[PDB]
Amino acid sequence: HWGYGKHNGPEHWHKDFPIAKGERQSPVDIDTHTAKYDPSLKPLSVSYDQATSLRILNNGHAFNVEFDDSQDKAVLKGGPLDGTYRLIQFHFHWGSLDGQGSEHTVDKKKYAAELHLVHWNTKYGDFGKAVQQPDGLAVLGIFLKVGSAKPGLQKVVDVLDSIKTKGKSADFTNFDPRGLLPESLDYWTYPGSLTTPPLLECVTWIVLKEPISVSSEQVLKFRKLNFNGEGEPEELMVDNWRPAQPLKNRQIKASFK
Ligand SMILES: COC(=O)/C=C/C(=O)N[C@@H](Cc1ccc(O)c(Cl)c1)C(=O)O
Ligand SMILES: [Zn+2]
Repeated sequence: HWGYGKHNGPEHWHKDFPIAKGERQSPVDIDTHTAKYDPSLKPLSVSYDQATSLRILNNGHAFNVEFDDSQDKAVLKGGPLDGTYRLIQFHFHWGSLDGQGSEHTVDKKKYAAELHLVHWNTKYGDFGKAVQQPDGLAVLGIFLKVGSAKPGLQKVVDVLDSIKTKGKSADFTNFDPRGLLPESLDYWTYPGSLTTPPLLECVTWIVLKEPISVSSEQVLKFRKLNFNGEGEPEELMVDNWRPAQPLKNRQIKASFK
């Protein structure tokens, strides 16, 4: 199936998923000097105090930390959003080297990694229904640069040994995603898509201006994971990012000057 190798990577996705070449695909390059400051953009509301993490899973493309989304416990509101969006899962994209790994780019700059906190619009009842709507998902994207260690990330790093191969999962309760946020909630926003197949065009992207710093030792542990399942030949899980797609008929708004 689809992946990030020479023969099944993003260049090939359009064959099974023709929407790959569609009107609002993600990620994109964020040209900071073309983004329009929009003073009518309300502040982002991130309410994660009652967040309930359940499990961590290696799905063969990345690892997902999954949350109980059966109630309004961890939600995104405000900013460009109408209504309430519940946190369902977060995961990362990263590189084989510190100089690549992010999906979005800022003035063509690639970051070492990118975090995606995925939320769905409660008005649609469940994640599966939400992805069929143009405003079904809100994804908060955070860049990672390599520098000082992120303490709130270490609990994630430590459990990776236990989910090394595709299909492995582990218990992962009492994790607080607030430890993954930068100081500022200043952001860019644009209409886009899932960055993995089926690449559905259902996402309001909210990309934070300020990256978080993680240590080289922390990202190094991401790179020890495997794309392959247990017993299969070993392919390191690295460079699991889709490159920037054409902006086309879209505008990027900024919450700040
Ligand atoms: C930007 O974030 C994303 O691209 C998030 C992608 C994502 O959450 N994908 C799912 C799989 C999935 C399951 C049911 C469905 O109807 C579809 Cl369309 C996908 C996953 O990784 O578990
Ligand atoms: Zn992602």
